[PDB]
Amino acid sequence: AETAKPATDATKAANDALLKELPFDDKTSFDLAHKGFIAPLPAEPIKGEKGNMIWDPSKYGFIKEGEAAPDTTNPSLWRQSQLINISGLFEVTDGIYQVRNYDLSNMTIVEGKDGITIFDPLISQETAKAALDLYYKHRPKKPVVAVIYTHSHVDHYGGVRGVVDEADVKAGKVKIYAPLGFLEHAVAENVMAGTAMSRRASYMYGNLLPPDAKGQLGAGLGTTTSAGTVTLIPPTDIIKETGETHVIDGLTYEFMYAPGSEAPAEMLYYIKEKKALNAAEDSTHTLHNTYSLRGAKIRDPLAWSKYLNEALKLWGDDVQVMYAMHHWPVWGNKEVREQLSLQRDMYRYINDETLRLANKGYTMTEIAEQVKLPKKIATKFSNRGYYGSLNHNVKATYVLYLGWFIGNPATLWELPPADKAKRYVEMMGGADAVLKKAKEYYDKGDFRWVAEVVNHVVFAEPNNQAAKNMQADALEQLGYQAESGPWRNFYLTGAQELRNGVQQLPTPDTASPDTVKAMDLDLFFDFLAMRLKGPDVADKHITLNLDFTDLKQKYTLEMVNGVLNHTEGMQAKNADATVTLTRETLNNVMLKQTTLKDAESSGDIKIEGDKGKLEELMSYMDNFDFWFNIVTP
Amino acid sequence: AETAKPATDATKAANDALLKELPFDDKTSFDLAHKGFIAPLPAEPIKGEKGNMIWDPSKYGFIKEGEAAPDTTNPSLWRQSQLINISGLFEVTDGIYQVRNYDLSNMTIVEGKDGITIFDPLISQETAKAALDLYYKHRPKKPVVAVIYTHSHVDHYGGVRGVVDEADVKAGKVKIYAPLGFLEHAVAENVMAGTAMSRRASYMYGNLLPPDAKGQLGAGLGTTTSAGTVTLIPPTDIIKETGETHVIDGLTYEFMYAPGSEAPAEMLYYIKEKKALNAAEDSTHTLHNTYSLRGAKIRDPLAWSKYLNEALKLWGDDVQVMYAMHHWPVWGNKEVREQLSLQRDMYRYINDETLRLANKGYTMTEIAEQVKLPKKIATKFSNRGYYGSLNHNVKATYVLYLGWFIGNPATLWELPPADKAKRYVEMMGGADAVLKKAKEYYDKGDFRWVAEVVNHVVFAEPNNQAAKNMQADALEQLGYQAESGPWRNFYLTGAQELRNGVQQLPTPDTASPDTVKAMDLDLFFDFLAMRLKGPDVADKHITLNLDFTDLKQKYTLEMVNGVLNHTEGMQAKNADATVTLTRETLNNVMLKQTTLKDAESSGDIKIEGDKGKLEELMSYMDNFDFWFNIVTP
Ligand SMILES: [Mg+2]
Ligand SMILES: [Mg+2]
Ligand SMILES: [Zn+2]
Ligand SMILES: [Zn+2]
Repeated sequence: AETAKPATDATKAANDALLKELPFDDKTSFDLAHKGFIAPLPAEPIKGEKGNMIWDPSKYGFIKEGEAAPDTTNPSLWRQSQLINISGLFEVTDGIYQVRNYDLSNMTIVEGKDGITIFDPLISQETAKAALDLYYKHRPKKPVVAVIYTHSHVDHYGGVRGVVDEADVKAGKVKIYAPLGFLEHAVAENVMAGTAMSRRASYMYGNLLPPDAKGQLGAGLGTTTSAGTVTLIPPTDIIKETGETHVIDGLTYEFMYAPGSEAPAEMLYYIKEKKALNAAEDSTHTLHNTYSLRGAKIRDPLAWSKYLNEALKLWGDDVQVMYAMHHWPVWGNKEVREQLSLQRDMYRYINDETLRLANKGYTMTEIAEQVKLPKKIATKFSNRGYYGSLNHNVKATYVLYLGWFIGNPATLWELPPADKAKRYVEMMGGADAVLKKAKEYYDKGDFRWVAEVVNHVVFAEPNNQAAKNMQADALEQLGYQAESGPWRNFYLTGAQELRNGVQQLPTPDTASPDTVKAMDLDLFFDFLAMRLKGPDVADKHITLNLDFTDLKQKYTLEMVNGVLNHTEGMQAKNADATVTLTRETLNNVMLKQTTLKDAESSGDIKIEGDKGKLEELMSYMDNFDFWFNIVTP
Repeated sequence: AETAKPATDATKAANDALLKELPFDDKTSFDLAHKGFIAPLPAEPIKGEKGNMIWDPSKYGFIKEGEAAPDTTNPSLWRQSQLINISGLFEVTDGIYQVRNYDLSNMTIVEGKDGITIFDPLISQETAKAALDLYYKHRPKKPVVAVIYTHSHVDHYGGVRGVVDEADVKAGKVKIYAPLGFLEHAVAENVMAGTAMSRRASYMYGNLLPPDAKGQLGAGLGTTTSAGTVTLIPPTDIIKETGETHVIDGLTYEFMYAPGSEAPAEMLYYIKEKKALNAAEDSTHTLHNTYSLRGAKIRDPLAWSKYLNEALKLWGDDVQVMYAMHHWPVWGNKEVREQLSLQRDMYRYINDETLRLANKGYTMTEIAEQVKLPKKIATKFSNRGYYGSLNHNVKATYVLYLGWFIGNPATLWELPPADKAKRYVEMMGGADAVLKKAKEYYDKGDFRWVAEVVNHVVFAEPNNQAAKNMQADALEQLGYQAESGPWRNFYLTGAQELRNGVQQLPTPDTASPDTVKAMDLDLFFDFLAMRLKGPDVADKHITLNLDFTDLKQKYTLEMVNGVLNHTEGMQAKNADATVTLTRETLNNVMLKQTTLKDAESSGDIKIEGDKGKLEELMSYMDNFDFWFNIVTP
């Protein structure tokens, strides 16, 4: 089995060119990333109760500040990887602390009148607990009086039970603040397309790669994701509009409601006494994703720009420090305004130039080839595509406005990848001839082309290892050149799977107990409907009446024409069966705590009518192999 | 120039195979389309002042009921084309009338206590006026007391000035009802990606083609769009929620708010006293567009399915007739329930099967190749893809959840069309070799392949007329096979432009006066920003303070880093200029009814400071040529 190759001369030249374009002599990022350092993270890796690795703080130890970029790494991404590994407890300003790099995200702690308020308690309960214990090792041991979730992604709420006990939330001693839409979007994320998204995420975050100079370097936005217990306590206080002001633990918070920017539900806020702005995840030290390669709904760069502009309008004159839920802070009114201004301009440029070029008749990939950020934006390291990339953001923006079809009817009804591949290979003279021609292009450094054309040989002949080896070599050079962590990881993971095959592993975790319980029945029934093997059951008809005795809510589920419909507040006259149960019992079955059959046996699920129909319906539900092929058919 | 070819044997076989799958002996569609006929449309074509054609009622006269489908037409689309040409004034039920095929859409008239209420007054004021005149020739001359726009597309409001005088709306004599988000979306649709959308629409609606058996047949949803004066009066009353009920002219309307279905702003409603359901454009006698090839944001088929399911829940037991804003009604409670139920199932099937296959690892085009509607749905003519197609809807649904990128990094950074074209052609032995090889595939009927591969020769060598001729022949055979009107039109227009070149004809110089007047300043300034030639002005900086005296509002415009930002409620300190004006004055400059220089000279635009900086900003704005290339670079 083939292994990683050296960087080609073409790769070295491409990376070296970046040294002239970017000001690597400027070390400002490092000063800011080290500023306010209090204490390092514990060296001991965090392990779960079951012995699983949750967080290894030395994972990317090979990446050291002061060490030159290996020639198999983009030097800008190497610089960023050094920066994101600067870890520990930091002071941002008087009374505001952050723990950085104990997870993908930062945890923030604000000292108020009587206690502390926690922002965005990481992905895992275990990392959040460790981050809070670190804070308490150095700062006074005062109670948590409030938690804020800045937005609806898992790395900003997942560890909540590690910092607060829900008994205190219920008793009114601790309030949890979140933007309008938080709960619905947090819970629904990774449900409907969860297997596709998580398998794609295994490429994105480089989880399958070795951490080394020819492997993964980190995700640009943070190093990687923890792998512990995801928890969720529903918020008690909802922020619904910008201008909203609340006193929390004696400090005055003014909010900006920012839906549809980086996340569906998101908010930024200013603490007036500290002249300190929380930019959430809308301004960090990278160009971010207006579209994530993991696979997600495409975001609106214009809305994002306008939120940054509104932040300037509201706080620009007064702000003294800006911090965010990833990366390090920026200090000084002038400096804060510059970051906000350049990033505002950057997201607007993506929007407006994509639209202008589309109105001129350019199509998706042509527009992405042309759009280049102005020098004043592009020469700041904070605006480089370490997580997002300009190219895939621009493509996504064309799709946001005009969809997938580029208008040329030659592209309306193309054959699928494996089918077109066979025809391409045939017309180019066969697999051997394609590889020989592709080699010439490779030696000229045209790896973008080699990766496209050799992909046809692979999809036509997936057992051709010579083809897979060459495709891997091409992807790998592109990986070596990639400034985006996610780009590098997609390329290098593709190369690895082509050389070695897909490694057979456990499906990872699926849905946390808290997440499942917070899921409304509408979402649950849509998820079951997604799993239905429609073509297998198109001629069949099952109607079930469900009665949830605790909720006093009734539903009709109707499997008909190969789909599963649901309706709240109805009961069918002619149902095959009536199913009576509590919501708790349903959660128990979905969390695989009891089987459907045992729930029926025990009487927790009572059935009137055809006793077999619920089991029958469930027997038509698909199951997904997590490790589906990506770089081969 | 080459011209249209006969149908090949492969095309005849593909079309003939459809006769075995669909019940062509069922004439229900025709019975329903003829039911309630009162009077025909006037035979004389509607012409504008310059004798421009606005509406020719004989345009598709060659398509006659009872006449066999020509072998260059899909027999299912031929059937639908006969149906949509059934024209005139019709009674739906007591007090509800429609005028059908005086435009792409229907106009509906409902008789109430004291007057009439008009729904969806067509595209052009001239067709809407003629439609109302026809009604008034056969029913009592009673005043219009209300207008309803069911959704935010131009064929459902554009002729409004033909049915009501805006003076009567201002007087409070006529109310105009619309769904929440109507005005924002209607104006944005006309404006932001307007050149791209309008040029793509020239393909979609077959406007450039001759109406004959080898040319355009109609759009499936309706014949074609009128070409008269597009107008807009902003609504007075906004429907925000599904519970919502209003008594309009002595009749009770119960509304369903249906955002993100066929349009971003859409509503359905039931008139209680008449047991009559208006399905807007969410249930018609075609599979519709969850994504429009014209270019638009992708829609949510799950939401669409759920709206149809909710209509069943709310009105299913009571409803006696359902009508819509395109096509003909369905009568009878059983029959209405069946159409709603089958279409509900169809849109859910598209959503759920796409997700399930994506979760199994299938990618966009692979999924679209596999998904096939179940027999009970697919064998009803009302569910065939005459406007939408299952294939492009399924592709869009993948993109809705997962975006443009299919996960395989070989496709992450492809070369643009012209650049990859050159390389494909080189590796296939040159243009002549490709054309000779492609002919073999063509003769085997593999037109989907020929259209993809010969497209490379065209993009590599745009002046190669032999290549363009072969590409045209392949597209044309696909056009002859298409069941979707928009598909047929895209294919046949592409063929025509390849054979003949792009034929330029007069198009509008600006947006309509009513469109511009309805635009809010946020949109106005975003549209200017889109036009900014960023790369040309990246190093320049212009700041303008605006004061709108009629509004009592101030703005700052800032051109910086190649973008144009705007901020409401701010004035910058050392601005280049302060500009004082009214919205009317600003609109006239955009509409080219006045000149900026003259508006300044006359005193309508008062400027302090650098009086030429506004002129300078305008000089940097791009202009768009409508007739951009689609089938050649
Ligand atoms: Mg596959
Ligand atoms: Mg072009
Ligand atoms: Zn995050
Ligand atoms: Zn319409």
